[PDB]
Amino acid sequence: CPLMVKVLDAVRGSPAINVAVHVFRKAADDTWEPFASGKTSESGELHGLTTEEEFVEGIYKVEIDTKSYWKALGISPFHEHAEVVFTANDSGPRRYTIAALLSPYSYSTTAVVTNP
Amino acid sequence: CPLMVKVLDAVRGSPAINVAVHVFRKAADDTWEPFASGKTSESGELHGLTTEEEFVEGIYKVEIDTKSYWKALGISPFHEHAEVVFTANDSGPRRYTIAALLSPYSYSTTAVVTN
Amino acid sequence: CPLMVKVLDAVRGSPAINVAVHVFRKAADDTWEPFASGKTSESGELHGLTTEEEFVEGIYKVEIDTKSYWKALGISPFHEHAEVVFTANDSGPRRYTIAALLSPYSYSTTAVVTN
Amino acid sequence: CPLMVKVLDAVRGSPAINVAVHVFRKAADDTWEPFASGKTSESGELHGLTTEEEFVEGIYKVEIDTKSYWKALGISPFHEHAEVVFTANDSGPRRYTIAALLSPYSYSTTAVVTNP
Ligand code: NA
Ligand code: NA
Ligand code: NA
Ligand code: NA
Repeated sequence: CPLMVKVLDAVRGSPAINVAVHVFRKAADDTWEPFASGKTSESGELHGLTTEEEFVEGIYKVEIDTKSYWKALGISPFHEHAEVVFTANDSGPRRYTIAALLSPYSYSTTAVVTNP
Repeated sequence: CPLMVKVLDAVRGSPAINVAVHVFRKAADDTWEPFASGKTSESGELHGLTTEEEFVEGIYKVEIDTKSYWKALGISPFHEHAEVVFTANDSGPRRYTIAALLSPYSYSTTAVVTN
Repeated sequence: CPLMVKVLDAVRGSPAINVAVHVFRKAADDTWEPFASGKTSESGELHGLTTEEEFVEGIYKVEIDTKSYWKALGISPFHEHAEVVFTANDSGPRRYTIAALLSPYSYSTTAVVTN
Repeated sequence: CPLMVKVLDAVRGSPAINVAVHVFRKAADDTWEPFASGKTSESGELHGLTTEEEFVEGIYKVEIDTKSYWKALGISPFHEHAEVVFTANDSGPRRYTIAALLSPYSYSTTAVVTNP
């Protein structure tokens, strides 16, 4: 699988478990088409979103449902979600890890891109 | 003005100058309606986007044009833009600063909400 | 003043107020000599630590007492303190802002160096 | 091994390879005693620093040699090193991952602490 998402909780010093993630791909008409979705495991990782065949060139949006995460923990956070928007596979297939580090009023996101 | 945006460059250790910033408000039909826009100053700041009267409760999106920033510096970046989506909440008097710290393959964003 | 320190709280979305900050300068024998100190203001800022005359080239350490900050808020943190170690370099006129963004198990620090 | 260090490069979107790391432990006389050292692999990870037996309670400092990393890449960075200082194992043995995300003028560090 060429797309993985990893989420950490900066309050607890732990993986962020059970975080919902929705991936979209920009369609020819400029709308965001649902592409794939899942939730993070006990390790804070989400594997198996897509395949080499399916993950073609395009502009992708990874929406990490941070508010739903903090609210399921009984906490009122600032952001609705974290949105990570990027062009993928434009120089041929790559493997993408999208990492996010969450706090109630702040987040960071990093991409690790490797060539198989 | 209840909304300020501040952008920093983690590669050069500087304000991120002349970055385009677009603010949108979510409409009743779930589309994003243009609300305010500008370019960051020499201090990396964008002041004067809105007023207390106009900045009512609702869901807002701040889009920071990071890709153009990096390309103007001759650097290849990962993201198309950085997006910050939040609800404005009246809960007594409030000022919102949306801060962003930019690297080519990473960004951080923080909200500083004060009275 | 060529050195300012700014501290933000990522849990509350606020300046980090009343945080103790200690600055040290590396001596010829490789020990850390006290240089300047203070507590962050209501804006999370600490101004007036030094002067252009005193802030000569050399290696400096800024220690931010994060542990006491979190404990005063009734929160259990990971780090003893946050440490920022850098060389001051004359290279024309320079102002250094050391910014820190605090969470219980994580922190970020950035240097904004301007003329 | 109960102590692991992971380093990413935010400029390249890659693991930070060949980063030197020195760990110290505060001694009874309040000095920093050398405890362990190593360098990050091709994955950006440093394994095998210590053992359960050796990694007793204490105050530890993990020094990540960021300037040496950026200078080996021909880049002039701001910081000398990143220093991560923490009390370990005070409620019994834990596993610690110290992560760092590097840019020339900025870094972040996060701890992930798990109970085996
Ligand atoms: Na192409
Ligand atoms: Na632009
Ligand atoms: Na204190
Ligand atoms: Na104990």
